[PDB]
Order: sequence, then C-alpha cells, then structure tokens
Amino acid sequence: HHHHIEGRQYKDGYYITTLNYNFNTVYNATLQAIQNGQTFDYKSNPYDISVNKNNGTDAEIVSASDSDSTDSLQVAMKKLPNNATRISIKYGSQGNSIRSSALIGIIEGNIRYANT
Repeated sequence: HHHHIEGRQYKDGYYITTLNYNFNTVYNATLQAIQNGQTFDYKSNPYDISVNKNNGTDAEIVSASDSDSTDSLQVAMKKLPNNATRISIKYGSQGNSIRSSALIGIIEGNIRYANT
C-alpha cells in the first residue's frame, strides 16, 4: 500500500523508522515514556495525552503541553510481519528530528529493561 523504505526517514516533520520489537510492547513502552515524563515539555512537565488507541495492528497517541498548545507530540504505529513495528513521531507543527531520535532510544531502553 506504501512505497518501500529502508532505514530512517524524515519528511514534513515526521520521523519514521522501523523497530524490530513486538507491536504491543512498543505501544506500552511509548505510553510509559510519555506518562512518566521520560520525554518532557519546555517547562519540564510530562505531555498531556488527549487520545491513545490501539487495535493490535494500528495505534496512535496524541499529546500536548499544558502550558503551550503548540508544544505537541504525536506518535503513530503500524504492525509489520515478523514482529516488527513501523513508527512515526512528530514533535510540534514543524517536527524535531533530534528529539524524535531520542524518543526512539528511550522506547528501546524501556523494552529491553522491562520499564513498561
């Protein structure tokens, strides 16, 4: 349905990569990183989640800062075969490649060391 890609992508503010972890484990690890503030807004506060949904194949998380509605974090996830996960991260309206790469590392650490 979508063009073939390999490795990391960054376009129009969306940071996209593939994680070789189980789909539901990536979802839970990402919720954990947001809710407990492993990633945080400009004022050191956790982002406030307005919606998170998961049906086992597609999932999404939408969140934003309580003190700046433009300081937002949106995550989308898709299940791949062989326990792989395609993930898309966007910080703000313009994106932030560095913060997205950091969030990937936080998610991986949460899975590998059972902080979920």
